[PDB]
Amino acid sequence: CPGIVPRSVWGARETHCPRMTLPAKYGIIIHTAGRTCNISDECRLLVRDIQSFYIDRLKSCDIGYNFLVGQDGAIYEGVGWNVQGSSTPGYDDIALGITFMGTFTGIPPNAAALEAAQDLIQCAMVKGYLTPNYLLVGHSDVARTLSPGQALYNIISTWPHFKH
Amino acid sequence: CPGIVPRSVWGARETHCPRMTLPAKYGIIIHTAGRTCNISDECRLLVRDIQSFYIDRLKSCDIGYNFLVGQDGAIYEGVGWNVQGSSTPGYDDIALGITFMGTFTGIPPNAAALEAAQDLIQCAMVKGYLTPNYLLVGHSDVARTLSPGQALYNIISTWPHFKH
Ligand code: NI
Ligand code: NI
Ligand code: NI
Ligand code: NI
Ligand code: NI
Ligand code: NI
Repeated sequence: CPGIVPRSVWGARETHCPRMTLPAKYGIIIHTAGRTCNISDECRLLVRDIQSFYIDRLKSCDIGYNFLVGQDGAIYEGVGWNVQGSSTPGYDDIALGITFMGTFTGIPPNAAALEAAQDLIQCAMVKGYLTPNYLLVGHSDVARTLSPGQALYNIISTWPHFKH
Repeated sequence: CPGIVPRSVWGARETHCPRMTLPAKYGIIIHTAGRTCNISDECRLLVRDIQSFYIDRLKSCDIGYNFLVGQDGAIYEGVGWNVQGSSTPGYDDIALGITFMGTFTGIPPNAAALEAAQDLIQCAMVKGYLTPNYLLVGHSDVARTLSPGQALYNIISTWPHFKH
């Protein structure tokens, strides 16, 4: 199971949103469709920016993703394990939203990032956070959106438990 | 744990070989460096030749791989979780050799074959056949040889615990 830089480290704003009880029956991969980051400091600011965006512009209760993966190869805690994401209408409370920071329509995240996400996925299943036969899906498979990019979609569609 | 077709199904010849100590330290990705089989009637047969090739020609105790994955999206039991392989001189006593059947230098195995390989690793992880901090490597990293081949290599480098 990978290391996860907590909200207390990247400077997350304190909230209190809908809690989520595990295990999750879904693992949904997302991309921010925004800029990427490839170093700690940079990535921490990017998650902070994304959160503020969710609170301020969209008026969401918090960042809409359970976890984020910077191209530094680090996993950043979004709302985390126990709190509900808000990116996939209908699925949020039964899925773990894992999103890569950046725009991967024409190019996939570097290997470091990909490794960390899967390491995170495998972990979650092993520890029962994801169900034994969890379903893996891209944002675009359940929600109408370009997320997480054809390039990235090409990769996760070869991953384990990828919903057909 | 994905379905694994047992030795009895593809017709392995009986043998009693040196068992391996689990969990293993490495997960080694290999390619038969031979012909690619896309349908089961072809793949099953292929696995049989490999075994005879190993027993008959190489005078080895049994087929040299722990598992074999075909493009038919089938995982086949070589010597299994409990018996030492004989594909990596120097590591056969601490690694689990998993080989895709075929050549993959310019192009990697199809999603079906790829997915299976990882679901198998995840299985080993869940069942404890691999250590919590196991290493995933390409045969070429532990043996002077193209095996497994660039395209395939470029892919496993994005898998959990890839010991790049
Ligand atoms: Ni791990
Ligand atoms: Ni599948
Ligand atoms: Ni599985
Ligand atoms: Ni080999
Ligand atoms: Ni040794
Ligand atoms: Ni790594």
